[PDB]
Amino acid sequence: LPDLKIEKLDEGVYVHTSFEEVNGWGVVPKHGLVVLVNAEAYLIDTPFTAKDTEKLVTWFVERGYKIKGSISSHFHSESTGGIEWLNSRSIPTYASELTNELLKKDGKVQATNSFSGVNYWLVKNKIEVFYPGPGHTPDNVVVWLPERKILFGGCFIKPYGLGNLGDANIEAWPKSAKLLKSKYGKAKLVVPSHSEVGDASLLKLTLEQAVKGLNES
Ligand SMILES: [Zn+2]
Ligand SMILES: [Zn+2]
Repeated sequence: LPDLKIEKLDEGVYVHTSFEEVNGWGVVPKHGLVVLVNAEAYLIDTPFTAKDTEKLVTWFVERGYKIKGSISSHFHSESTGGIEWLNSRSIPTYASELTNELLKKDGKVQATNSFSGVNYWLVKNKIEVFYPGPGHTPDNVVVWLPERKILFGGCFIKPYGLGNLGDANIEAWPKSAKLLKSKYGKAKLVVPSHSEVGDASLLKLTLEQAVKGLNES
C-alpha cells in the first residue's frame, strides 16, 4: 500500500496524503492537511491509520513541531482514523458535536474536543472550521485557512462526482455547496479529499455536481 506523503502545499500548510484501499478506485489518496500555525502543527483530518497518524505526527514532531491538535472534517475514518491514537498520545482531538454523535453512534473513539454551530475557530484567525450544512455526510465540515485563503473542503468538495452517497444528504448538499460556494469564494485554493488541489472553481463544480447529483435522485 502507498506510503504516507507529506508535501508542502503553501506556506505553513502541508498536504499529508494517506491511502486506504476503501475499494473505491481501489487505493484512494486521502488528502489531509497539517496547518503549521508557527511552531505548532494541526492535523486537519487524520489518516485512516494510527500508523500514518504516528508517522505524520512524528514527521512534524521530529522537525520541531508540537502538535496542538487534530481536527476532523467528518466522522469517516478518512478523517478520524487517528483520533484514537492521537488520544493515546494526548493530542487534543477536535470534531464537530454532530461528528462525535456519529462517531459515538459508530462505536468509534470520539474526538475529545467538540464544538458546534455554523462555524468554529480552532485557532482565532487561522483555522476556521465550517458547517456548510449536510452534504457528503450529515456532520461534514470544511476548514478554512484565512491567512493563505485555502479551504480544505475535504470530502465535501467533490468536483467530478459526489463520491460516497452512503451518509450523504443528497437533498441538502446543494444548499450546502451554495452556502459554501458563497462563503469561501475568495478561496485561492480548495483542497478536495481525493483530487488534485484546485481553485475556487471547485466550490462551484461541487455545487453543480451536488444539484446535478440531486437532479438524478
Ligand atoms: Zn467521507
Ligand atoms: Zn472521502
